[PDB]
Amino acid sequence: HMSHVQITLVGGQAAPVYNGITYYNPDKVILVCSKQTQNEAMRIKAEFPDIAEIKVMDPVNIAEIVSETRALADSMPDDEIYVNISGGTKSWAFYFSRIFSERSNTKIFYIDQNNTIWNFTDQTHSQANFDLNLDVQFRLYGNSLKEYKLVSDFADDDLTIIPKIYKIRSFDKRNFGKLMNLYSENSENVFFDLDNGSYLRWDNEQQLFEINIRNRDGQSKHEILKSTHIRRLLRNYTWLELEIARVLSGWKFAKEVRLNGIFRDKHENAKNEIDCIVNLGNKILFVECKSHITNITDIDKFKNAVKVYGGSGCKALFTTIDPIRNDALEKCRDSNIIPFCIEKNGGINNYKSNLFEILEKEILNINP
Amino acid sequence: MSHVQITLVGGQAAPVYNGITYYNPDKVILVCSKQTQNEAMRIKAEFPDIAEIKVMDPVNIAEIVSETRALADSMPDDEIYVNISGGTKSWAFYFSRIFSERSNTKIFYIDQNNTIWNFTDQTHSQANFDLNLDVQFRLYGNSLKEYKLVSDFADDDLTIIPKIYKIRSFDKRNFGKLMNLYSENSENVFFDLDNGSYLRWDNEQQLFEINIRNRDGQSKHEILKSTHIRRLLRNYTWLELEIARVLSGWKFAKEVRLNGIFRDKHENAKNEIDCIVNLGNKILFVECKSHITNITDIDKFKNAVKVYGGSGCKALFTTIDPIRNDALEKCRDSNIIPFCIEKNGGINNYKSNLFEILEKEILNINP
RNA sequence: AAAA
Ligand SMILES: [Br-]
Ligand SMILES: [Br-]
Repeated sequence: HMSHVQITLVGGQAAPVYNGITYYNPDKVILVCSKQTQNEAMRIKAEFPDIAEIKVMDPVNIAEIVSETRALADSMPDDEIYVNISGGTKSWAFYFSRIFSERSNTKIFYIDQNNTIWNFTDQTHSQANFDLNLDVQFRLYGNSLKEYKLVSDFADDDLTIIPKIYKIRSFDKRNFGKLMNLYSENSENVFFDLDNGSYLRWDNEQQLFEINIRNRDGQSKHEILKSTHIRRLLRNYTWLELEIARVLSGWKFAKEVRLNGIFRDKHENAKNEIDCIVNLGNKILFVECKSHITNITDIDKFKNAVKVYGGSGCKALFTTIDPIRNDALEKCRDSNIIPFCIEKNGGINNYKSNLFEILEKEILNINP
Repeated sequence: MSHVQITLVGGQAAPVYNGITYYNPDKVILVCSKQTQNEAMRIKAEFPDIAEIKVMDPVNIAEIVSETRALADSMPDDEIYVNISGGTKSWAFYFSRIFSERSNTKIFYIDQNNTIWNFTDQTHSQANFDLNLDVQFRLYGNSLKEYKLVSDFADDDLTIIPKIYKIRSFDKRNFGKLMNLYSENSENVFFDLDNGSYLRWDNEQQLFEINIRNRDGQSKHEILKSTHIRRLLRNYTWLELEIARVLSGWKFAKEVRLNGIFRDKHENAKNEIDCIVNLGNKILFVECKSHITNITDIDKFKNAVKVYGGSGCKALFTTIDPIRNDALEKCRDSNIIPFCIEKNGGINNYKSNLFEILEKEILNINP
């Protein structure tokens, strides 16, 4: 009987190549790559080691493309051929689609960033009936997130204390920020203070944080901060990343939420920390979280991490408590990053619906 | 008959612009989506009297076929070329087929080397023009209004570079800490460390006096004097100048800019770029450091290259000191060319190795 | 997956 053979073009993005094999479940895969995309091709082959093989070809030279594409076609019996032209250069797509459409049992297809499979031959479409696995996608893009947290790694009192930390901080942001930075830099000390009287004290007996914030008018806000993992929450604004992960966890489009991930190199040296990663099923949402932006080139770091770990199909969200300055906003538009400021969108107890609305307007768009 | 060009507008404005410049058509149809409308408007601004914009869904076959067939039918007697370089594979598939139903239609594609590929005839030719840096930046939405040239420096700024490098080599950390103290409080005249190293400005003789101690009881004392030595010793400006200088002599460089700043709409800085090289058919961006301290500087650099120059640029990260394995992996992640001067022949003999590495990469198409 |  006729075999099902998929010829698929490997560009920079491994995701649509992998997704097209997963959808059609082919009997045999021909991965067409260049010298620049050969590692991507090898990572894809490693997910289907028994059926896939690799053909290397120059990405733009027409003389070679036509000659080697005819050679490939000459080597293939009359089977059911499907060509995924999603990846690879326009040059490959132009000639693969034409040469293989000379056979009556050939379908040319394309899978978009929403996991809609478009059959270009029959002018039909259908939807992929599978969800992305985050660990598979990172591996396909060369990496593994071996370190991270779930919202369920945190107790419920870690979640309920979040509005209180936020309120205390708003009594005087600069003093809160300075104390938090001193705590995060020497978290093994027990007492941190400013000259104006602000302080943060750790009480190991009561498993408790006693904090005092001074404002510019000389008033004090003196409160306690007690939760199962409060020592972790106050390190580097982990509580803020937790808050975003918790609320996205309840979002109708989220299938899985991971928090405080670290991507390492082949020698276990850290390459990037990621605040929050949401599995949307047909794409990944990355999230960077800050109290406020100080170094606006953090926006550049963030966008590059997103492209490196998840590829060009991902969405990128940058959340802050504080209003974002115009230079940071323009950089967000430059990089196609969704900016979100909590205090300007309802505050800590009433931002959820605005955030969901902004994401849902973008979730189905195809990234240029 | 008119020469109409229909061109697909993806995220990259350069192939669209370059395709129009090459053929010089009487009429341009910029086919874009709602996601690439800004790109289309910026290309139209360069051809405002001949180009119009048509908005299309990027992937919906039924809409694309209907609206592409209507567009085609709306120009019965015209010679039409179609640039399928930009835009989705969906557009490329149906635009190429629907329009090649006419004998006065050529489908073409321009690659990142500015080679024009005529897909209909299976022929190629090379663009007869060179990149302009300011048009390209404008197309991608920015302006480099601030930058220097190598010629803005003096001859004795160029000859003192190896002396500086060699002084640093005597003890890199001690040199580094004096340089940091200087770069922060430039106006002070004496900087010193507990171990005896010092940097001193002599206002009468208009020179620096520097003394670097090592870890074996010895010291290197020298004079540093050039036209702009005070600027050169700030934030390793001398290193950027050195790379800018050598790239100025490279046969593939058409034009070299250093210390550029891209700013937002209120003149606040978005990125500083150490060195920008016009190669005629693409741009090379350069980042210079004595040594990498925060390896996520590689991420920042790469995104700036994409934002300002596009996906067809080359990116070079040069250091003095060895680039460690974690930094090298990140450069691989980001398709950045790493280059360590010390490991490639030192400050006087690295040119050949550096030109060799760039020349292998220069003709490759970036994925 | 929208000069790959
Ligand atoms: Br804890
Ligand atoms: Br095509």
